[PDB]
Amino acid sequence: KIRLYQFLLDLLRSGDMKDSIWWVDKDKGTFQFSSKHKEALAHRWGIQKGNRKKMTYQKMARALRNYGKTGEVKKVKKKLTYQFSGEVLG
DNA sequence: AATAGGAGAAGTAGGG
DNA sequence: TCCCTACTTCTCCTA
Repeated sequence: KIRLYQFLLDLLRSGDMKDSIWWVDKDKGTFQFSSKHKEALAHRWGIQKGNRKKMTYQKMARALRNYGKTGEVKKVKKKLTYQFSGEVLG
C-alpha cells in the first residue's frame, strides 16, 4: 500500500491537484489545503486506498492528527495548514 | 450558521 | 492463535 503522507507529498511534487493543495514554503515543508476544493483531493485518497466508504476531509484530518506523535506531519496554527518534517522531505 | 479543529472508541487491511 | 501497523469510521465536543 501507500501511506497518507507519502500520498500528499507526491501530489505536491507532481503538481497534480494545484487547486486542492499547494506549498506555503517548500523549504519549511509547509503546505495548505483549499477550503472549497479539498474534498476533491479527499475523494481521490479514498478511491486510491479502496476504502469501503467515501473519504472526506474530516476523516483525512483525523488520520493526519495521528502523525503528531510520530512526527511525519504536524499541524500549524494557520487555517488548513500543515507541515512535513525535515526527514520526510529528504 | 459555517467552517475548522479535536479525539476516544471500535473497526478494517495487510503482514508477520 | 495473536499482535503490530496504518489508517478508517463513527460520534461527540469545541473554537
